[PDB]
Amino acid sequence: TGNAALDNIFERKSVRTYLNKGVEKEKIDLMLRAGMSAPSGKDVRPWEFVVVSDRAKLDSMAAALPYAKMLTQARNAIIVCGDSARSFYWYLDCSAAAQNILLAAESMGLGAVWTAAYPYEDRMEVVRKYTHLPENILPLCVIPFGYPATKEQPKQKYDEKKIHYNQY
Amino acid sequence: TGNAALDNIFERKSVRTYLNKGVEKEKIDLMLRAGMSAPSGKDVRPWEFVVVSDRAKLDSMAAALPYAKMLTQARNAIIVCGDSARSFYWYLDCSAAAQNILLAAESMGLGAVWTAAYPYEDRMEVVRKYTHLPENILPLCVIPFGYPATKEQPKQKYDEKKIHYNQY
Ligand SMILES: Cc1cc2nc3c(=O)[nH]c(=O)nc-3n(C[C@H](O)[C@H](O)[C@H](O)COP(=O)(O)O)c2cc1C
Ligand SMILES: Cc1cc2nc3c(=O)[nH]c(=O)nc-3n(C[C@H](O)[C@H](O)[C@H](O)COP(=O)(O)O)c2cc1C
Ligand SMILES: [Cl-]
Ligand SMILES: [Cl-]
Repeated sequence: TGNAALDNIFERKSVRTYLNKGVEKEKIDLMLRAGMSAPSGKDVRPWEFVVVSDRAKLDSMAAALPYAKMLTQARNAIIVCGDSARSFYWYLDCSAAAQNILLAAESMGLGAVWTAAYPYEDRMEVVRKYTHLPENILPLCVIPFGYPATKEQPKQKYDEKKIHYNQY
Repeated sequence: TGNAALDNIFERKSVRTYLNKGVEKEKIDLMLRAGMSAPSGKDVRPWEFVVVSDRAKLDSMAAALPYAKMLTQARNAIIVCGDSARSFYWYLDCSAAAQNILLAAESMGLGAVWTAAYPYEDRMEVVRKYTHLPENILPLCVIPFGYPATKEQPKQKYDEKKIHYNQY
């Protein structure tokens, strides 16, 4: 009883190197629409997305973020943020939004990777500085994306030991 | 440039009423496999899933949880938990896992809803009591699921105001 949605979920992987080529505007638009389709605590919809295409900002962030060095080879990144003034579920909602973005990327032949901003205060401040985020808008993650430079197998993470019936 | 993965992301909605009929074992297995395919900070894979099919536990949880009353009409629920001893990203990883489970459910003609345990300490204690969770294993959410009782339109959440280019 498999299907294409499940295949995409199983196929998704973190891609950290990209070809030097742009990404179609229509694909970026669909990734954002995917992000906004996430579930949301009390249906607040606290997400805010910053689409970064400025070479200098991308490179400046790369230098300052410890595990987002691949920003220097990405043409674009989506910064998934939450309006913490509107919801204390923001980082949960925004994690579901981010996962939709990653799934969307995979489904359109792109590669992407979740790089943490939250929970690291210093990283969040980097992102705030370069994208001019109001104080209440907190960055969950920076998602570089592009066409993969080197296709890879997805990870096979199934682990029966992590399934518990009725009690632990 | 749409596709079936994006359609499923757009179609997913919270379903809170279910027909009185069981769910195929193969579907439940695929939902769990979907959950385990989530991305994970440092690839820790801190998720733990409790599949609850015991009528009494389901009903006892329903009584004690303020916004999971639909457990009394669900045959089963998946409790998404994180091993907080293994990862301080647990609630982010597990939110991505939960979103995969919801997407998987939708793709196989099922309905599901994320009901919060975390961040509410009292709810987390309810779940801990009934599923015997070790202290380090923290419950993110309780996901009742089933065949929908009343099909509904998905929510159309696209909001151009939540897209920012380069700076806020
Ligand atoms: C973090 C989180 C917590 C939620 N908590 C509950 C809950 O306790 N009970 C419930 O019925 N729905 C809960 N929901 C479901 C939301 O109400 C639902 O996602 C929102 O109304 C948007 O509707 P949709 O999922 O149909 O798109 C939760 C969703 C999220 C993301
Ligand atoms: C909460 C979270 C934070 C992450 N942080 C980073 C990061 O800062 N840099 C990075 O390259 N990858 C990061 N990752 C990606 C993970 O390393 C990746 O999901 C994991 O290795 C599993 O690989 P997969 O995504 O290919 O299945 C993060 C993932 C999650 C869920
Ligand atoms: Cl696997
Ligand atoms: Cl929409």
